[PDB]
Amino acid sequence: MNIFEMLRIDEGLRLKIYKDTEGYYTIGIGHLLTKSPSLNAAKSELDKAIGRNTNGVITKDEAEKLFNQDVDAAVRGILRNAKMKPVYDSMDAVRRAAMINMVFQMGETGVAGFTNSMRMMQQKRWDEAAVNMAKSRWYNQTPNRAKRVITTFRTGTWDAYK
Ligand SMILES: [Cl-]
Ligand SMILES: [Cl-]
Repeated sequence: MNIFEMLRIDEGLRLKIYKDTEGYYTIGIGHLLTKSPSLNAAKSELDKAIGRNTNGVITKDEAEKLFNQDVDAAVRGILRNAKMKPVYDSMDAVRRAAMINMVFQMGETGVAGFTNSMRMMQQKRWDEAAVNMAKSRWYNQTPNRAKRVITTFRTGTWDAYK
């Protein structure tokens, strides 16, 4: 188990434009194309990303290429963030994967309202942070996923994924 398998379980794999759980256009392994209601807009973003006239459809290889880039950008976003970097550095590898999953799903922006949980996490108060994290829109909207991620932080093991 690793970050790639972990997120691939959480996001699934789709080769045609689809609406995520927030109603946004997405494709591949959770790659958000656009927050706009416009599908054409979404199709243009897709072509731009892939480098061709996709017609709203990509192959498995293109999906995987997007996913590599996105996981790479999530990490780097953490590291560049002044408030995140230190939490991230204080953690073991498993818990770091949990942090990358959340950044992947919600952006540096969404993860940033998790300040309190993060400070507990820094202090290694796992059970408490798990509880606080559950008090969120995030847990409310995608509970099964949220649960998997929270156990992961809580335990520091891959159990919720095995
Ligand atoms: Cl892109
Ligand atoms: Cl869910």
